[PDB]
Amino acid sequence: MNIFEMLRIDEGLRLKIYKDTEGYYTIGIGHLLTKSPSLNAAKSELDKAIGRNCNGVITKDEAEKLFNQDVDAAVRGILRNAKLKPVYDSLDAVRRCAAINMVFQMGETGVAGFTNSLRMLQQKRWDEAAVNLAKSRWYNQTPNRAKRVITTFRTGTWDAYKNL
Repeated sequence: MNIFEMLRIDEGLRLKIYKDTEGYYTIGIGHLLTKSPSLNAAKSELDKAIGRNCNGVITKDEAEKLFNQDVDAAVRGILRNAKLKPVYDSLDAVRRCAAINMVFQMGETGVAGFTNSLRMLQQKRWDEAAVNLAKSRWYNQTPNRAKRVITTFRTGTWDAYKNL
């Protein structure tokens, strides 16, 4: 398992514009297009992202390119963030993937707000971190995914993903 396989499981793959769990226009492997209710706005963002007139549909290669860019952006967001970088640097490789997963889903600023969880992770208090992480809108709104990510933080193993 690696971060690409992990997020591919969590986000799926759809080649036509769809709505994510929050009702936002998205495409590919969880590539958010816009939070605007306008499908036309989403199609414009798509065309800009891909560099051609897509009419709301992309190829698998294009989806994978956006995914590469998005994972890269998540990692860079972590490294540039004064709250996230020290925690990330303190983690082992598997737990780093859990961090990237969270940043991919909710953004750098969102994750940086998990102050108490971040401290517990930095302190390697895994069970306590897991308990704290679950006290969140994140967990309540996407519990199956949050549970997988949290199990990854708790154990430092891929146990929550391996069968998927």
